[PDB]
Amino acid sequence: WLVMLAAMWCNGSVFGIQNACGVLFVSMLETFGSKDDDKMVFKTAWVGSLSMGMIFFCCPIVSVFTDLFGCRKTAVVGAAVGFVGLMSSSFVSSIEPLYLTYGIIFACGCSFAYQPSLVILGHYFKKRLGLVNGIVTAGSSVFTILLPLLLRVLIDSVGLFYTLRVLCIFMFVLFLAGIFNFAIFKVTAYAVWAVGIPLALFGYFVPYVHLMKHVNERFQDEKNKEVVLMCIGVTSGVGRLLFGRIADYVPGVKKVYLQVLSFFFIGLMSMMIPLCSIFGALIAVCLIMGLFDGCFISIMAPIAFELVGAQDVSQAIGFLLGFMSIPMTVGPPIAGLLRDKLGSYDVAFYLAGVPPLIGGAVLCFIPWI
Repeated sequence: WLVMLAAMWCNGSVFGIQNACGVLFVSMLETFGSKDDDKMVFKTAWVGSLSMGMIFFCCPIVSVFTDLFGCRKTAVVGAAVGFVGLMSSSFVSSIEPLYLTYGIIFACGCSFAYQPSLVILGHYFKKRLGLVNGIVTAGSSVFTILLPLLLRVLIDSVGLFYTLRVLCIFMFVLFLAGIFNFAIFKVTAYAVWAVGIPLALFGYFVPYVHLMKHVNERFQDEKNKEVVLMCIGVTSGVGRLLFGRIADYVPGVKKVYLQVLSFFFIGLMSMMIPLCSIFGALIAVCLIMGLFDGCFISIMAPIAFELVGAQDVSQAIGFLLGFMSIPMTVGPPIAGLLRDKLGSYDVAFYLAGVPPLIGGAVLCFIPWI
């Protein structure tokens, strides 16, 4: 009757695996090496990009499915289909079949499982949900911290296919645990916000999938390479807690000024990613980037709440997560193409840090009306 552990496991599994796709990326490059094509980064990044894009895209679909097929049934069938897709992802001997079995089937299963966790909390003990949300966000963040060490030890101990075999247990734990009208876009503020946010999300997912390859090709002498994910996760959680507790200090629609500040710092800090000369500098870059990422994710909701009204928060956020699918599945493949054409990720990260600046330039007009 206490869904705290299930919600913590649900959000941790659906996002911790995706946020730790960088080690999966370099593992796929290692296990699929072939000199017949030099654009292997472009093809391989597409798997994780499509996984994230299909997870974010199916949010209105799973919303309308759960709204009329029950939370329990939809959650359990989504966990089952994600588990069977992830299990089938280990029975693959190439890269092109991994598009469907991981970036489509596993992604749609994860999207079908994650969303009902959000709805099931609305009707159980509808009094102290602030602390409930804080605790579940902290648990998801600590799971996202603890996951990449497990991923790396699984990889270098047993391989990649067996690693995907093992992560089905988390999907098995989630298996055990538990009208999209377009009329909201006629308000100008939500329209400009929901066209500027995906434009600012182009370079967001580039480091989450390509950074591990960057530190592998530049810091092979580094003894512990996953400290980046540790720092990014701990600062993400610190940002979530800090901007769930304090960020309501500023009133009105002006919360996006905190959002544009986060986008400006993450853009400039991604610009500073190739400028690093020592590993500690890159680590600090990751701390500030993760803190502002946690800020962004934590304050993702209140601007929507104050813009589209209280009655359309879930539906508007469903559309906005739907529109965020394109930058996730378009950005990092462009970075891979740039790396393949150039030979390094410095220009790739340089260009990936740019569309946060355009997003910062375009969300500044939100407080106008």
